[PDB]
Amino acid sequence: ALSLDQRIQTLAYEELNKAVEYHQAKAGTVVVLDARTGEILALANTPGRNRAVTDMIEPGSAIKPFVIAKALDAGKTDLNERLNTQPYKIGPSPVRDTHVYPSLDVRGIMQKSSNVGTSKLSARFGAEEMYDFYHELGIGVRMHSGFPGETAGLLRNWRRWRPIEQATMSFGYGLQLSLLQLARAYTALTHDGVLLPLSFEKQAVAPQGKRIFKESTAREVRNLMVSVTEPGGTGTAGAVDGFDVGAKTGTARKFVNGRYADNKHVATFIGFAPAKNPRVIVAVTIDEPTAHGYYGGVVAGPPFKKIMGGSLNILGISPTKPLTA
Repeated sequence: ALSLDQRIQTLAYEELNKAVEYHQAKAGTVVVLDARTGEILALANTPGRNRAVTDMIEPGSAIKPFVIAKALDAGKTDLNERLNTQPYKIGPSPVRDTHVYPSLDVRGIMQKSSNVGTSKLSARFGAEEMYDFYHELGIGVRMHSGFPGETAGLLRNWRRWRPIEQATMSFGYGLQLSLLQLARAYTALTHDGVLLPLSFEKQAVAPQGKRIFKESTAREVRNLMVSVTEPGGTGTAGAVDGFDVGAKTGTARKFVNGRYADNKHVATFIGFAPAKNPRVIVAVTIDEPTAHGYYGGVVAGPPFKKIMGGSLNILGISPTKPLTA
């Protein structure tokens, strides 16, 4: 009794391969989950290996919602604090955003994808604490999917970390996980603070998961993530008619020839809807887009929008606001 929904799988596979063609990308992957049970509704790749489970990627900015959640959960920040987000350096390493934002509140940090803001929240925790937190999200912990070629991913031992590393981990450098592991982590935000195991089998009742955040934290973070798909956000291309969508964009520089490249990227878009009471998670990654943009929002947003809107329809979920399209 497989959890796969054939209509969603077909939609995912078609929209993924079309986006990869349109952006003249090298490859891509899509994961669709039930946001309340962790059932895997669709898993699609471009021709070749099962990259969704086999390929380790850097999460990039798709890790930031968890850093922000953890800071709010532990009371290290709140919705009122405006953080100084001026860029800075440690030795040769910069910690900088796409623009110089003099200050942002936590909403802004999410909305604009501020690396500086995220790093400062992370810096409020000790190294070992952050290491255990990344491990609790499942980073470095094998999925045991049943598929061959699956690895655990990479979480470097905290005793080894240089001063800069905790900072750069907070915007997704140096950690490695599969798209499936990353999609799994988002269940802690959608299932009210409780991380789910994921399953290829239909579930009559949500498995027991593991609490990572307070319900209230997860609820506030989901609302912050709606800012990503609204005007002002990095992810407006992923907005879905009739629904509020909480999402996060990511754009990761590819590490090639012992060097992070200036113009070779992995584009990611992960989101859930309905934002207040989510039922579906869709996670999209596009490797090396070379036409019509390279950022997560512009490249992976449009297929996210079609896969999410279509999935909501297939599952019979009612729009939460009037339609306009």
